[PDB]
Amino acid sequence: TDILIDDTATEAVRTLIRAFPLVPVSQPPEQGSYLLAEHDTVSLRLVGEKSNVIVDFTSGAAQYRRTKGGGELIAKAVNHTAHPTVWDATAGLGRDSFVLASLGLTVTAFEQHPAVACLLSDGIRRALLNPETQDTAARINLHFGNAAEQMPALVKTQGKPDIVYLDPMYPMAYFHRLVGEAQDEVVLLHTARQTAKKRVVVKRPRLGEHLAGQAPAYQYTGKSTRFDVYLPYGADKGLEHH
Amino acid sequence: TDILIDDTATEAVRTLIRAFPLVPVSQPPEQGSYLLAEHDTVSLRLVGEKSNVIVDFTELIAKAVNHTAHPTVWDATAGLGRDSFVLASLGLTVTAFEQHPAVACLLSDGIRRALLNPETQDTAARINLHFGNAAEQMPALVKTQGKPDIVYLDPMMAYFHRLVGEAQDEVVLLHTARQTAKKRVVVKRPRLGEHLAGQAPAYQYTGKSTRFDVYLPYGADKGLE
Repeated sequence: TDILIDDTATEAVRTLIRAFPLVPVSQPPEQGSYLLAEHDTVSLRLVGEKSNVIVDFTSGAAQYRRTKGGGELIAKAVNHTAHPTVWDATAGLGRDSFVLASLGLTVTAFEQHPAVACLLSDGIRRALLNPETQDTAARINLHFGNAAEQMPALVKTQGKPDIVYLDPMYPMAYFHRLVGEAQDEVVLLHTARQTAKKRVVVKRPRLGEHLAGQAPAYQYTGKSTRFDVYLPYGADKGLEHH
Repeated sequence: TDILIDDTATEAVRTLIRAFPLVPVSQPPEQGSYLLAEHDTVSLRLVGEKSNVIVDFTELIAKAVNHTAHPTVWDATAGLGRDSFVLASLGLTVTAFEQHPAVACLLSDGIRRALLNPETQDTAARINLHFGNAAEQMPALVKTQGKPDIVYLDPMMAYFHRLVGEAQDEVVLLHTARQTAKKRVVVKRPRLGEHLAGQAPAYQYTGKSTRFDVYLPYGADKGLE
């Protein structure tokens, strides 16, 4: 991942990007995307295109309170009034991580892609500067790495989270199912079910297929969005309740 | 990737697998795939199914790589090694790159077994496997044994997907290949498939239901070929 560091880039930005395996370039590449560190923001650009992508949680809470269709059921899916800790295994741009943290939950947001993790990190950094989003941003802990591969070690380190939240961005044929995304889904769900203390929550399109082709214990259905909930391995549905 | 090592696994197999970041397991996983090392073979399995995937090696592309010039070829997307073997069959020395641990392990074992087989020994000896991401390993290999004559490629929120997804990986792959090859970068594509990384090639070879877009190294004058 290339990163163009403009002369106006603040010291905060310069220090932040230094923690990511990026490749500083003196000019934009001839093709494709690259990161741009200008002023006090890190953004992602596409050569030849004006529109960019930036993580900005300023209107996050507002956008959430106004969303309909089922996405607003995320709070009930993780049982937010129980004050659970949550590991967001597919953080990406952090939309859901910020929403969860805004409910008062302590979130560990996993993101394995260098560019995306950097974008998210800067978004959290800027969120801490705004008095209206400071408290929430402080409850978001970025974990730069692959969740399936690193959750087991983190469990031994700081204990199991109450909730593991998943929202994959996907919703020779036989061979591809064995080594491709299908297999990755199997491993992610399995690892999440060995990790969560209370539930593994998976966001899905209304008619979306079940993650790893596995049926959940119960679901929270909206019009166009739903949440599949799996109980941790060895949990007795008789004791558990929702 | 999990690997179940049966007690019958030969030392040749036990040695081969040590080159990959595989997770040894005492029993198959609850669900999904895993590698099985039994007797003198490494195979891929799916829990619940009786079948198994194994690499067993027992003219359009020839022109695309201009085999007549007997060029060295680097297969940046080796996979199960089908095209690596074909290229090697033409008498060319091939260096195959594969980044997936399971796929790489399977290919490595197929090459190893092919060497033990008379009718494939000659061809298999011309295939060298390199584990890792091509975009990353090729530059490092260049500084070692030098540039190859040809780099062979055969891969396979919207805006966001294009910037960090497969679209970007394509750009990186082609760019690196064009900086590695000394003569040509050959890309396999379906009959009327779209251009890789959305870039136009210098020329191409259209076959029955397949096509090969050919790019030239950076700073190359097409008029000289």
